[PDB]
Amino acid sequence: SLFELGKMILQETGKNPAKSYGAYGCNCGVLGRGKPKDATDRCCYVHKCCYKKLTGCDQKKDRYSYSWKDKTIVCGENNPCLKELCECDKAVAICLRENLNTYNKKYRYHLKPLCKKADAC
Amino acid sequence: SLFELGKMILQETGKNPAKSYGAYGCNCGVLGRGKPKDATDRCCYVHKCCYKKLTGCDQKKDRYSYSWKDKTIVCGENNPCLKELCECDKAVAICLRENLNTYNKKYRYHLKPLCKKADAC
Repeated sequence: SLFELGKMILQETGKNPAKSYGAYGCNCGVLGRGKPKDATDRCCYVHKCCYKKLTGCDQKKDRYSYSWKDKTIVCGENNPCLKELCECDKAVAICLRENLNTYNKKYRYHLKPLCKKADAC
Repeated sequence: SLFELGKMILQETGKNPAKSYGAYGCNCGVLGRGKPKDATDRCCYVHKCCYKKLTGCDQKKDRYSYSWKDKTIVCGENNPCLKELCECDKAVAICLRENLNTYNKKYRYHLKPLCKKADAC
């Protein structure tokens, strides 16, 4: 669910997930996909594409189990879709952290930014 | 859409919508419904529940007509869903203004992972 995702993002990046990634570039947020503005943006693109391959489970609503032992995300989840969902979320949280150095506040928005096309996941 | 909603919030509350309500508490902004921290947060909770009843229109992208007449939001749209969407937005805007007195800037960018689970709508 969104709870696990946001928590993962916070754990990996240390940043407020809503503030930094709720509306950033063409892909980080709740407005679908677009041509990535930067590395951070690309993480969210891949993440949304990761969500599409999911079969059955609700990425937004369905909770899953994961461990943060030794400050590492471990999806211990028992369900194929939920295990896959967890790995999607872990991947983006990791990717966002890895690309903190090129994170640019300029790509934050209040309303839909001018985005070129995203290709088919 | 977010444009009309933001304009309504600005008109009712007189506060910059994104800054004041783009990530307030557990319910205002991107992250889905969590247990409301206060009255303001509760408006957003009700708002998100209001959105869930919408049939065939997208609350994020879909434009709609409304007027501001004698400092009153008046929804216009002939389309039933867009009208209903407009009423959701009007209601939260009014609700937010009504609870300005207990607005908490400490919630303005609340860490949503700190939020408790929300009741079903």
